Amino acid sequence: DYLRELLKLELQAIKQYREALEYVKLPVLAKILEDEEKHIEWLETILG
Amino acid sequence: DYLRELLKLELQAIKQYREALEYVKLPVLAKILEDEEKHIEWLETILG
Ligand SMILES: [Co+2]
Ligand SMILES: [Co+2]
Repeated sequence: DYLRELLKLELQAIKQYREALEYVKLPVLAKILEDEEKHIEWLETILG
Repeated sequence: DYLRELLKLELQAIKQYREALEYVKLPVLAKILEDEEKHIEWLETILG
C-alpha cells in the first residue's frame, strides 16, 4: 500500500510533467519525466 | 503555476519516500530519493 501509493504519486507525477512538457518543452522536465517512468517500473517489479 | 505544482508534488514525494524508506530499508527507495532530490534541484532552477 505505501508502495502502492508511491506507485500512484509517481503516476500522478507522470501526468503533470507530461502536460507541462507539453506546454513549455523544457528539455529538463524531459529528463525528470523519464526518471518517473523508471520509478514506476522499479515500483512495479516490487509491487504486484 | 504548474511549476509550483510540480514543486509541491516532489516535495510531497520526497516526504513519503522518506517515510517509506524509513519503515522498510529498501535501497531502491533511497535510490529514488536522490532522483527526486535532483528534480527538486531542477525545479528550483526553473523557478530561478
Ligand atoms: Co519519481
Ligand atoms: Co521527481
